[PDB]
Amino acid sequence: QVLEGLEAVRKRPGMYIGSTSERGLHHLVWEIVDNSIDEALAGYANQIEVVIEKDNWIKVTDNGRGIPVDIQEKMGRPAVEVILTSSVVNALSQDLEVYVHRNETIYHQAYKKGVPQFDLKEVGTTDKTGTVIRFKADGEIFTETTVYNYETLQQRIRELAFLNKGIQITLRDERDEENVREDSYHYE
Ligand SMILES: Nc1nc2ccccc2[nH]1
Ligand SMILES: [Mg+2]
Repeated sequence: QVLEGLEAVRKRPGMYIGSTSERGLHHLVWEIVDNSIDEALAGYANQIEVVIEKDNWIKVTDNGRGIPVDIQEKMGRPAVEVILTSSVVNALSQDLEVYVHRNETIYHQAYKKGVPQFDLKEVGTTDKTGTVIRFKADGEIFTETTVYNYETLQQRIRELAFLNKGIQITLRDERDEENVREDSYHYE
């Protein structure tokens, strides 16, 4: 059960993500980015964008197939809900949002500490496929710092692009609207 899983992750977060230090905070980004890379290596995505948003929200966008939304056999819930309510990133985020572009439709769900706040809802239409995940790390868990280091993200994003040639991976810092930094990596 999903609620018992959320309890277990939040009780011993370091056993899942290594630590709750600044290292563990950045690990949240890598968990999400690794899923986008998996989708690229499977043959379905080639562009990943990581944005550090105002108040240290992280937004990760990919142009994969979109996390499936079909009503699943096990849970009787949309697949995306099942997948995200078992995500360690969701459990350790005070807030998380997903937008799935799939079936020419945009689907949205939001969560707090892993708990869905409402049922998956159709919010719009689209001519693309892919997934947007936005999350705010839980300061109750990450007690040292919740502020991302641009250089730390940049170094690993550049490395990921070099290791997975053909994937365009972009990093953008929007925390200061007057001074926005972007680096874009695409190895050939
Ligand atoms: N593309 C993608 N990104 C994801 C993030 C969390 C769970 C599944 C995912 N699939
Ligand atoms: Mg994964």
